[PDB]
Amino acid sequence: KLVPLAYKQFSPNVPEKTLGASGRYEGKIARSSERFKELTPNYNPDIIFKDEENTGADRLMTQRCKDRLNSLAISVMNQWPGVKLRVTEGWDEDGHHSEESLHYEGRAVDITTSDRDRNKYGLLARLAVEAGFDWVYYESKAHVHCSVKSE
Ligand SMILES: [Zn+2]
Repeated sequence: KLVPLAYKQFSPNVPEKTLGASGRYEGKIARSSERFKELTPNYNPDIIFKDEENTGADRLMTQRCKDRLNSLAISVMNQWPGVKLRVTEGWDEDGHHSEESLHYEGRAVDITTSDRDRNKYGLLARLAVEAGFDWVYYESKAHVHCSVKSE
């Protein structure tokens, strides 16, 4: 039933920031922006946040992103007992991506399984699609990129 995504594959099969997918970039959200109130914390106890920058900024995302992320968290545990959803990257303030990255406004996450078993990433990407993320992309061997439309 669930066919894993192939490496470098994305779904839907169109560029990310286009209509049928995640839609267009709506501008960066810096801490000091009024847009900041669009972000909302995700405190899901069953999602691992890498939190590499130590700020917990990884947890701040749109309500839409949060909701897709949470459901994925539940199907991940369903697909593999012992394994959870993991986020390596979410809201980015340091421009570590392209121009107009959805990461810049809390509409994108980079995910893995909690066990970091790259063997799982293809199937994970698929679950993310099932979870209703609006664009899912097996970006690299080490993580999967998921994004959503704006509200
Ligand atoms: Zn990403």
